[PDB]
Amino acid sequence: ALWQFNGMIKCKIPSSEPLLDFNNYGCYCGLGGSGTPVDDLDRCCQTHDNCYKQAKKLDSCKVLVDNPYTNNYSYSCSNNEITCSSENNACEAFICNCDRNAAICFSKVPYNKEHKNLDKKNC
Amino acid sequence: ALWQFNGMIKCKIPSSEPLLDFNNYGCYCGLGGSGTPVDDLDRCCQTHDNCYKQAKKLDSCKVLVDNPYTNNYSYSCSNNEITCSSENNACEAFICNCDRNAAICFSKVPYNKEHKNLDKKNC
Ligand SMILES: [Ca+2]
Ligand SMILES: [Ca+2]
Repeated sequence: ALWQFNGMIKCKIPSSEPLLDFNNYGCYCGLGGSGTPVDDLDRCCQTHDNCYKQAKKLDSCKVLVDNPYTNNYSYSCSNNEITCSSENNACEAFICNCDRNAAICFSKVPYNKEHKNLDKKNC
Repeated sequence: ALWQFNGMIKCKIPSSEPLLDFNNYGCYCGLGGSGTPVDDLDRCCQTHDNCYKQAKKLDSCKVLVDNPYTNNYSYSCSNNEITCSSENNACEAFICNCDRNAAICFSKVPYNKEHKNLDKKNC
């Protein structure tokens, strides 16, 4: 779910509030996403969107009435490392992995303030 | 909470259902507990009971209306290792630690079937 992803990002980037800093950035970071990523952070978001689209195709994911942003899973942050738990059932484990890769992606690319609240007509 | 503790035990002892195997064992494993522990597993339970009693004394724990068995926290099981998450606020982190020490204790001591559903008059 959205609250775990928020925690995963804070695990890698302790100085940020992800829901404020990364929401509505470029063409992909945020609800939906279309067009060409405007930069590397936006591209992290695009990969994350694709990952969630893949999860939806899974037989296991389609058995639970739960949106990826509400489907809770278990993970831990220890010494700024993210660990998805083995207690996670197949769907939740796929989602946890998507979220983990994105948090790490986010922390490795440049943040361009010019792309915050990007005019969706650039997409 | 009780469901995380159940998962922590299964993390260290994958062959068991903790709620069935360890509930009502000796004088301490289970709701309450008095008397002298009948063995080492029962003593793990006693330490766990004391840990939960300590948690209750904490200023931070006393601010939340939540029983230790309902107060959810975050942890992960990876390659049979338990890791309490840094996302845990003070109370939850104390409780997570109590639970982790007990799961590990459980997995290191003998299990005596004679003490299952011990007649509470031995306590
Ligand atoms: Ca998106
Ligand atoms: Ca007890």
